[PDB]
Amino acid sequence: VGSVAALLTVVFYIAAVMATNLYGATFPEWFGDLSKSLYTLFQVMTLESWSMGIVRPVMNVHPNAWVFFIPFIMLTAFTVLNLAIGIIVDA
Amino acid sequence: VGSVAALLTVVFYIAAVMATNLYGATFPEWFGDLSKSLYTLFQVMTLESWSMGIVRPVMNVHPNAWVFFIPFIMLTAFTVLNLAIGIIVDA
Amino acid sequence: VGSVAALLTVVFYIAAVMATNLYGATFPEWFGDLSKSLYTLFQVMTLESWSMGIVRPVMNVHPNAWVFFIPFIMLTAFTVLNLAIGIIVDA
Amino acid sequence: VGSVAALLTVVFYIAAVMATNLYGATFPEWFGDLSKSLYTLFQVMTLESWSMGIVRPVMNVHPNAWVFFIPFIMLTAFTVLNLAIGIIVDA
Ligand code: NA
Repeated sequence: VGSVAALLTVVFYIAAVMATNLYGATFPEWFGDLSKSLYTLFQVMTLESWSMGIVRPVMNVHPNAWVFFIPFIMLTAFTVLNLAIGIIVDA
Repeated sequence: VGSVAALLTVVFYIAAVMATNLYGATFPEWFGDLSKSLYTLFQVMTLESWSMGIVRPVMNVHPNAWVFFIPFIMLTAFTVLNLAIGIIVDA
Repeated sequence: VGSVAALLTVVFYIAAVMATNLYGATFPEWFGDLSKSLYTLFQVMTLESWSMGIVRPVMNVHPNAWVFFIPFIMLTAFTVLNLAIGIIVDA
Repeated sequence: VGSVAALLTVVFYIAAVMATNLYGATFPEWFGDLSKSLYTLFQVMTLESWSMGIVRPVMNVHPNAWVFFIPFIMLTAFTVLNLAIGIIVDA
């Protein structure tokens, strides 16, 4: 259960470093510092305005931005679901 | 578990072909190419701006668009939930 | 499992009759016919733009609209969660 | 199961008192009265427009508002998930 929570933190930092690099210069309010990034990725992770509010405007500059965001969503939603059941089994 | 993941991909391509056909000419940024469709159907699948963002503007041209989108949502949300538990049982 | 699915349909029709009555005259695009209602309640049920997009504008006319929507959300989210596990137990 | 539901109500009132205090004077429509707060915290709890709708505009005045909202989200989403499974185990 704790191994999954650690794995998520590692994945979350790698993607926030990557996003900062790719979309920072073009989208500064969303991916400027690594701090702005980790916040935006959590927002995308909870699904809140992920497409109409972040991905669609980003794709208007980077047409393949979906190759980054869609897998990140599928991964973090699977990891969170796997982490959720870990607590369920332990009880 | 893998049989459900394959079934979802087949259903996702059939609906992405159908939407392209029905709402393509009228809503090109959302359903123009099959690719544009697959992206918008995933957005609808995650529930992100499905109604206010997509369905409501579409229904202003196609008043029965809800006959397509509502079942797609109920189906994909059931399939994902069934796929989620498949991994849980196997653990 | 089927008893819960029937219970939800009964609850969904009662609330769509009630909403049509309360907020129809003031909010016609959202609660005009019972048809417009059943669509909006499903949108609220999936959580899509429930507060900023429906409840907050409604409360600007009906300050207690939250007494209707919040319980409907808590009820339908519990019923769907109970219906979800029903399929899980049967497998 | 009932102990978790009581714990959530206590946590929801403490955060609703805190938010009222911190973001009340600056954001009155969202955190003016404790009542206005309890409604906005539930909206954030369901994830509806949490970031683009509330947190991002709040952070434009209080740059560290994320220290309050992100943990509240992680806590209430864990508590609700734990409360959900409590009913599942008892069945
Ligand atoms: Na959502």
